[PDB]
Amino acid sequence: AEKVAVLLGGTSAEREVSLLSGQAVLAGLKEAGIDAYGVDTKDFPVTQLKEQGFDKVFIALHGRGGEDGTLQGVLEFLQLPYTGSGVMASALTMDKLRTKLVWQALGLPISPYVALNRQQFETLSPEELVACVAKLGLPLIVKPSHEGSSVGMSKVDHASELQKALVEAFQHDSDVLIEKWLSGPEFTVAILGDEVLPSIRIQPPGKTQYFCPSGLSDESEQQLAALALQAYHALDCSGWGRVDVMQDRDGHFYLLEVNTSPGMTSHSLVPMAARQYGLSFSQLVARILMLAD
Amino acid sequence: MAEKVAVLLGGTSAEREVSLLSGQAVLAGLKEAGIDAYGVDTKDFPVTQLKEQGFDKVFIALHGRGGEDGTLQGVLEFLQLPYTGSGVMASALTMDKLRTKLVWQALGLPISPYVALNRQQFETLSPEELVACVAKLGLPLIVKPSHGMSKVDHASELQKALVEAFQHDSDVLIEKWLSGPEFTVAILGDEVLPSIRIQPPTQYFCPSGLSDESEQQLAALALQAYHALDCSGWGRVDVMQDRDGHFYLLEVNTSPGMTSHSLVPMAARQYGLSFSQLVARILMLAD
Repeated sequence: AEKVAVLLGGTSAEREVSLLSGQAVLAGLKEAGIDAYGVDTKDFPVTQLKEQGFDKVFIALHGRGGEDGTLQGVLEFLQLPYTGSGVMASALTMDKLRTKLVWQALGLPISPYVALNRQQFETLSPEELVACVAKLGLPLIVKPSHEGSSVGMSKVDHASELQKALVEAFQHDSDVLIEKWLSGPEFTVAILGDEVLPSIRIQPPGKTQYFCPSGLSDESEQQLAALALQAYHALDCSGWGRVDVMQDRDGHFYLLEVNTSPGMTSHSLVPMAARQYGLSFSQLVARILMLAD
Repeated sequence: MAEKVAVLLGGTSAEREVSLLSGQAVLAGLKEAGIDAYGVDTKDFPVTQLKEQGFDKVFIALHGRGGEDGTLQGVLEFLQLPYTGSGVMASALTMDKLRTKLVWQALGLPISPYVALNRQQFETLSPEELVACVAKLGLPLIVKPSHGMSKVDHASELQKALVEAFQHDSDVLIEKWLSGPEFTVAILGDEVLPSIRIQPPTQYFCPSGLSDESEQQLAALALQAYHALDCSGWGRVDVMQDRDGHFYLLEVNTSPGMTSHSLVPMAARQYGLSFSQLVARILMLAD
């Protein structure tokens, strides 16, 4: 039967979650009856998947080298069917700035923010950097533009803490965003093929608290689902994904980011939504593979 | 024994022939410049063995599918060979016309009016609804997939142009037909090169023969357009003009031709740089 590669681990900051993601995906597929093998891409070169007898690919990597389009470009070249979003969408989902620009042009909601690159940083004075963000109010969140990890993110409460916050950020990326702070809570929406799965609310503790159903009204889930699907189609995603949305103090949803190769432990957001939906892990996992483009 | 450089050329795309020419030119220009370069014809040599075969650096001189769309860039990133031109995102994004236009619109950049259609809209919206929501553009229209082009002259002709575009992509563009002339603008490192005027009866005037205020705007504009998409290394920006002298962005080519009669070499010469000096700058920018 079809020889399936589960790519796991890799070499990014999320190598550990990835090994776990992959071992799990592998179990699920087996249970579904699929003839799957796990490949640690820090030790086996993805280049050789073809050479090695694999017919299909299940991508379970995270961050640099798995959800950024480069692995995808490799696979398109070997002409191996694989799961998740293609080259353009993957790489796009990693560029938080370009993601906002596409969404804002479609009229989709995003929270106010300015963007700076390294060169304007080292050019503009502290004071001018402040004057430049004055209109976002305070507090702010400083996020480097490509990261997608947690590294580089500061909250900024007072305008004197801004320079420190930016220095910190730019040790990770040429681009950075200064975003207005929102109250939350946060909502995540798993998309599977073209089905939308029940939303999940997540929030700080009094570990991180997250729970399903979200508690949103039926009218609100429909609005949110709709928004999530526009957000995801706006980036040319497909296969499956997770759209993360931030709510504000007035109730309004803002878009955050689309994760195109989501965590898949059993602690993970996508499997939760999938359970609520009436899908076993194995079943969730098999469907993702059934969509391999 | 210095760096062993690969000029990737040929390939199997529609632009194979122009690519053989670009490669030959680049090769000779890098010989002139001292660089120890070799042609690799991607039709015959899998890109994945470039490192196995001992090259240290890559000059991408492929065109179209498999050269300017990101897939190749991802292969090179994984081999961690440095290479010329734009990275995975910019290469891919610039092949998507919709998404390119959208990024420019968010930024305030002028693009040609159009309306976009997605598979979802196409299934749920009735034939007359669809003509309703494009009326604003007038006739004739250009219908094309975001990534199967039809010129539409009539309202009833629209539906079949959609059936047709929707076989090739999930996003379809409908564009108002604009007058021209059109212009192209080479960017290298961060340097804008003279603009070239293009013009059908086909001719290439460089200087473009535009005033200085215009050329400054043009250049100011192309550079913004190019930075918007996270382009790097070098590239070309296309720009159409309307009846009254407005510019509207069209697209960016991330792997332009480098034959002897190609448009980059041409703006380069007017900028005062020989073909060989030119390929050398491109080479030394290889991230």
